[PDB]
Parts: sequence; C-alpha cells; structure tokens
Amino acid sequence: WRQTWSGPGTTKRFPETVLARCVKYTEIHPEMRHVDCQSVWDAFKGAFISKHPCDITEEDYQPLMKLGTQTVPCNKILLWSRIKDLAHQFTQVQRDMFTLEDTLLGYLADDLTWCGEFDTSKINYQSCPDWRKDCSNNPVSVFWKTVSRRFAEAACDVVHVMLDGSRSKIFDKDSTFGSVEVHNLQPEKVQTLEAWVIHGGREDSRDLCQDPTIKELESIISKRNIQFSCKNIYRPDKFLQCVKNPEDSSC
Ligand SMILES: *[C@H]1O[C@H](COP(=O)(O)OCCCC)[C@@H](O)[C@@H]1F
Repeated sequence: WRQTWSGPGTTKRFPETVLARCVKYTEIHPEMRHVDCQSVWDAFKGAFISKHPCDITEEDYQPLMKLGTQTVPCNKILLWSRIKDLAHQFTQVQRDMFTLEDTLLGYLADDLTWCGEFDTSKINYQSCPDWRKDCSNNPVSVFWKTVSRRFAEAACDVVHVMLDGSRSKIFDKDSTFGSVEVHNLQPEKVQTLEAWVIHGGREDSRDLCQDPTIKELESIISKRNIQFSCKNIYRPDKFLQCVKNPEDSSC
C-alpha cells in the first residue's frame, strides 16, 4: 500500500526492452556488429542489481561503458537542453549529426527507468529513487551523468547545442547540459560551442542571444578557452521546413 521511493518504478519488461533495443541498434549500425547484446545486458544488470539504489557509482557502469564503446563523429555532435523532441526530430532527418540518444548506450536507456534492491536480485517495478526527493546517486541519474560526460569528452571542432528559448532560464546551469556536459568539453579539441536558441510560437523578434543566461553560458565557455557562438532560430517551422528539404529554394 506504500512505496519505498518517490519516483516511478522500473519500466515494465525492462530486461526484454533493453535487449531488444540492443539487437535493433546493432542490426542497423554496421560498426556495432561486433557487439554481443547478451553481454551488454549482463553488464547493464551488473551495474545496479543487488545494489542499494541510493549508492550507485560511475564505476558500477564501467563494464557497460566498455562494451558500449563507440566512435562518434567528433565534429558532428548535437547537445541539447530541455528540448529533446526537436533535437531528435532534427537528427532523424539530418542523419550526419548525432545526439546522445543516437549512440548505442543512449538509445538503450532513452525514456526508461530502472532500479534494484539491496541484497536481493529483484528489479523494483513499484518505485525508484527520485533525484531530488530521495537521492542523487541512483541508477538512472548516475547512468546519464556517466554517459553524458563521455559523450561531451568525445566532441571536437564545433559542438552545437539546441536550447529552448521559451523557458525561464534558456541556459540552466543546473541541467545536465549545464552541470556535466559544458564542463567536460575538452578545450584542446573543441574550438567552438555554438548555441541554437529555438524560439517559441510567433515570438520572432527578440535577440535571445543577448539573454542573461546565454551571456552566462558565453562567459563560462570563454573562460574554458573555447569560443562561443549563438544563433536564433526565430521561426522553428521554417527551420524544420528547411532541414527536411534543404534544396527548397526558400531556404
Ligand atoms: C546530455 O545532457 C543533455 C540533456 O540534459 P538537460 O540539459 O536536458 O538536462 C536534463 C535534466 C534537467 C534537470 C543532452 O545534450 C545529453 F543528453
């Protein structure tokens, strides 16, 4: 009648879903043919089964990271913050740019929740720790931090980030982008971080590249010895029109 934790529990059929996603990914992407999906799942399980779900570490996920090792085109990375759908829509069409969810490990875990229980092999399908209400070192949160760091470390040249220009803080220092990814871009390899600030409906005039939180991001990035650039996407529908058909003479 009562649940242990505040967050949603493990997604139903989690084991089968992860294995099936791995099979599909490794079928489509030829460079991942070497990957044994049962081994990936065993490694994924090993990270959190029989562990207290408030005591997960990045080391727990090391076997999975090793198996899910993947070369990503370093100059074609698209980061995003609080605007998942548009970023994915974009890379679904612009297939030569890659978000974290276009990597094997991001693909496996996208939109899923999982946790175990201490001193029993059971998956908890009733509840899982909420990052804020319960604890930060939980299976889902630790996974995303670990893979997000590794993804940001892979980037080179010009790295792009899609941001939501309709939000209160367009750049949020407390988001995963702001707290993990920005600080793990390697200054030796990354020339520029270019922000694309996506405008909300019909507000097509404000230069959001002058927003205070964008100036904050600019200052943080600049002080890491990386250049900052910013572009408004004033009218998102036209942007979508043009990505989908770039030969369109209106683009
Ligand atoms: C790494 O993190 C980005 C998404 O995180 P957001 O910045 O969306 O943070 C989510 C949690 C907010 C409290 C994306 O580039 C990649 F997945």
